[PDB]
Amino acid sequence: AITSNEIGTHDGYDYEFWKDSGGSGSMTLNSGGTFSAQWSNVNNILFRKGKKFDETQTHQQIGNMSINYGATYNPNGNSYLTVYGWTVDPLVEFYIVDSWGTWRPPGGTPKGTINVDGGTYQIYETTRYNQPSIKGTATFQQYWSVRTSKRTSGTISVSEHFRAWESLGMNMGNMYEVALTVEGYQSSGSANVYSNTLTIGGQSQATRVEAESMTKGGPYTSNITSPFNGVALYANGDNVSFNHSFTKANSSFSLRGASNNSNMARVDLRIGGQNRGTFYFGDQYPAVYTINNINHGIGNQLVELIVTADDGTWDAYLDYLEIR
Amino acid sequence: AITSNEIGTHDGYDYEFWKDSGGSGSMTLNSGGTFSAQWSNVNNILFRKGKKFDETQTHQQIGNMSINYGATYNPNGNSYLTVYGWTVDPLVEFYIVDSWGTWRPPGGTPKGTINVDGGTYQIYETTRYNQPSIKGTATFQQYWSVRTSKRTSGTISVSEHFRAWESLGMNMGNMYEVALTVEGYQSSGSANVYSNTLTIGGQSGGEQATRVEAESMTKGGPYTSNITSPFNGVALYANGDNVSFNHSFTKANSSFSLRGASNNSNMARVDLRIGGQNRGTFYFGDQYPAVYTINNINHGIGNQLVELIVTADDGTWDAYLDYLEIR
Ligand SMILES: [Ca+2]
Ligand SMILES: [Ca+2]
Ligand SMILES: [Ca+2]
Ligand SMILES: [Ca+2]
Repeated sequence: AITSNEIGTHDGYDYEFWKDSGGSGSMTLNSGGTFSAQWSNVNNILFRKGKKFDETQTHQQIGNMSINYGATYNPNGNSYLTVYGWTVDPLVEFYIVDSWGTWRPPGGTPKGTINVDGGTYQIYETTRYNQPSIKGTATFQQYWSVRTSKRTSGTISVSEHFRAWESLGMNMGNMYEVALTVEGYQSSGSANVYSNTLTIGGQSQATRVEAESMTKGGPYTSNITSPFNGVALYANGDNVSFNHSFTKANSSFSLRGASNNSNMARVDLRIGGQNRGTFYFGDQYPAVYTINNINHGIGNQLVELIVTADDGTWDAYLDYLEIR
Repeated sequence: AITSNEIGTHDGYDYEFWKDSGGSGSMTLNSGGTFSAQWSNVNNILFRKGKKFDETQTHQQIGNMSINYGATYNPNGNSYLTVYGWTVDPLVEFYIVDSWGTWRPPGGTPKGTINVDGGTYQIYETTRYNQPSIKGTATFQQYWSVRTSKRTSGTISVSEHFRAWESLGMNMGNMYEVALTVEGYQSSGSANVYSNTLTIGGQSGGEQATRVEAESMTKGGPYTSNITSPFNGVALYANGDNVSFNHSFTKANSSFSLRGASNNSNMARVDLRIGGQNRGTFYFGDQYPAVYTINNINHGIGNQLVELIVTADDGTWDAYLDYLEIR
């Protein structure tokens, strides 16, 4: 078990144990986003699993965020069960609190409400003066959404809170972290986060682009009508390409194609000149090969479908490419 | 559900659905390494969640590998519940089979055995001729460990199988993939992989923590100096103040546990550098000795410069360092 301040990556999730002096804590990391925690007589303790970012992109540039979770939550004293994180430039510590122990945070006057995820959240902005932060001892704003009533499972549509805060004038910087978190303050407690799944890029409109409508390049690329209307790529350098306006940062690419024969045909996906994966057509029979989870960023960028491993034993036939 | 060939990364795990023509299949991706799968009347189908690699490193270079899993496994015909993957240069498709449907793979004559994970496995080397691979239609070797009887949960110490294979002259190339897999052949079936955790860099055979005292390190910058309170160690006072030492990394991944403190109630930050690159920041929130750990740092095997350096000083705190421990 973890009993001192630590950061790392555990089954794909960025985890952190943080406390100040006084009392004790214990964190056990389990699979996926899951973990349990226990604390006594602390000053301040945070246990969390989520994702850290490199401080270079807004939540809009990263994509949609949503957390689905469930927890057994047994605080004895002041405590939060919350999504938590930070932004920089400006430096902001933020919370989407679904449950709490003896006190409902954060005090003061609400700036707004949001009804989302079957619940209602009051929205607040506070100030922390000379307190611990990712940038050392500092003075920074806190942004909050706090459920009107307690729950300990469900889905938190993080990006919706973020938009609500920004629409009330609570400006967000480049992202540093989002994570499901158990906080304790001058308390004791235990929690078992038995479910916690953070999804980036989830659905908030497919585009289909016929191969024959794209630009041809290389020595032989040519149109075909069998086994479908499309194009054939016969030799290394044969490719079809088009510019596309990516309005979100992540996509799946689904290419309908086939080999001309029983040998396996390979077609590389390039975005802005960079190899992002290979589509495999094992057969002469039209099939839809999907390369999912490509993080390419928002922008107008060149999509290429290109053959590079031809040796004269197969050709690739392409019907269409769909981007979702 | 996925019902056509697809590759992706789902909840941290590299997943793949692959089938050739005929019949049908369906895969549902759940959290962590988990997934369920169904198939009917296929020729060949594979469902898997694991890790893909960039083909530049051997399993030694990547680290120890181990998978903990459990599955509900209801094949109807030929089928494997197995660890699966590939190397390149040479091209090798490999399997560590724990259960199967009507036929226990892979035929032929064992080259050896290995007792591990409470089980016994026979080891085999076969050849596939003009078959589908990660490099197109090709001819290549397959390496196998096959359990002498069926099991659908537990731990598979992948790296021990790999060493067993190599000790028998079955040489492995750079890694492309390791993954828990459900394969069907000329069959139907279903399976629910309700647990599947792939661990890279876990402990293998009483490897020891190394502790290096800050005061024995090489000092750099304008003021670095030794201290005896609140412990024996060094103080770093201004930007560029650092302590450094070559360390001989014999595996590719480490945790770094620095025992330190601020001189006061302000937060002290000390940057970790390995081989001239920034690998993280240790935080000491107050004046009391604490152990801050940065875990899961992949530096690669080799003799590399470790530096502990102050870069964010503004005259409001100093960093006190007792020792650094690498594990
Ligand atoms: Ca060709
Ligand atoms: Ca077409
Ligand atoms: Ca200083
Ligand atoms: Ca010391």
